[PDB]
Amino acid sequence: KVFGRCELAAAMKRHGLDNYRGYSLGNWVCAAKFESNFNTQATNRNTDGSTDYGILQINSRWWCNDGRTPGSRNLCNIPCSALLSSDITASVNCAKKIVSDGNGMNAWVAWRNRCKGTDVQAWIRGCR
Ligand SMILES: [Cl-]
Ligand SMILES: [Cl-]
Ligand SMILES: [Cl-]
Ligand code: NA
Repeated sequence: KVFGRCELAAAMKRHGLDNYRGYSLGNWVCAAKFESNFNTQATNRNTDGSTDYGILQINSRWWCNDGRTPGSRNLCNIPCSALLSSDITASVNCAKKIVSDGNGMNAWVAWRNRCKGTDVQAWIRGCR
C-alpha cells in the first residue's frame, strides 16, 4: 500500500508516534517519504548483505529476521515480512524500539540528511 501523506500522518498518530521520544509527527512522515515514498512494500538491499523493509526501511542487520543476514539479530522479534504489511503496526512498534536505543532518529540516515533541521511541520500542514 502507498499511503497518502495525511493518511499516514493519521495512522502514525493513531499508533502513538506523534512526539514519541520528543520527535514531532512531521519528523516521522518526512522520514517515511524519503525512505519509502510512503510505500509499505518498499525493500532495499544494502552493501553488507542486509535489507531494509517497509515504510521506515527497517534493517535486518539488527531489528528483524529474514533468514539471510548472516550474524544478524532480531531485536524487534519479528519476521521482516511483517514490516511490508498494509497495516503499519509492526513498523511503528519496531520504530519505537530503534529510536529509543541512544541515537534518536539519527538511526535513519535519510532523516539526518534530509529532515533534520528543516521545517518538518510542513509534512503534516493542512492535514486533519
Ligand atoms: Cl511536526
Ligand atoms: Cl538471518
Ligand atoms: Cl533524541
Ligand atoms: Na536479522
